[PDB]
Amino acid sequence: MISGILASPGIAFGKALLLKEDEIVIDRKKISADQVDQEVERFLSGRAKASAQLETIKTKAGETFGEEKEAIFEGHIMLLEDEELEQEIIALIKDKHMTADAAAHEVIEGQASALEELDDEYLKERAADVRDIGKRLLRNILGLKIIDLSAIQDEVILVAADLTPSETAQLNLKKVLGFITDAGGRTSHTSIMARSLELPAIVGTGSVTSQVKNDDYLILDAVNNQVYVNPTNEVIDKMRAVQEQVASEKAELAKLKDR
Repeated sequence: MISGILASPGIAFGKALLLKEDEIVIDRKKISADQVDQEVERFLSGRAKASAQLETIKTKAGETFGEEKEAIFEGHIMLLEDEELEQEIIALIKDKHMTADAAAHEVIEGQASALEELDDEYLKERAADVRDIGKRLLRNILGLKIIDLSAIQDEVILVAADLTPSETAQLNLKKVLGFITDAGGRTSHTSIMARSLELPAIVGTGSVTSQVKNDDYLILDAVNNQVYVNPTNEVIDKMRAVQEQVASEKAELAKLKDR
């Protein structure tokens, strides 16, 4: 009874992989000139590893999807390295006595909102992607661990409310059998990679992420635009025969000669 937008046709079986993240909380406490020096080291030093980690992902986007996607990530890194934005963030900490996480959010607050004022798909989408650059920085400033999605060792379905271009660029396509998320479906980066790879996919899940837990057994039919949650063995057996019968029918052509 879950009808999504159907991004690609096909049928797949696997466990539901739910991605859970800890919410990021900003501290609104004002520090004294005694701890301001520490903010500069964490901010200045944070950019040191952040630039290195993000820089590695840029190559993955170019070697995984080609230079077509590398150009989008290359521009985002320039913003982080802009000598102008760094000086402003530093001034807010010393001028307004704000923490590095709090001061950084102020700059990002206008960079993201400013891009939303433009009515271009690239500039507008850049607004969401730019917010991601600041969101990751916040997780680094507080020392929050990052989930490494490229370390998956079990073949299962990927389920998430939404994926950011950075997470998709470093995603492992060999261990994921499909993508099912709760994205509106308008220019969704996840759906775009799916169409290029022709793998089955869906995005209009609505609220499945709030109704499924990790390890749930799900069947993606990508045919009638419906997903089954907690299906009985009788249902699985029926789809296993008809679904596999389709794949076996195509193998008969290449088994003999040309028929």
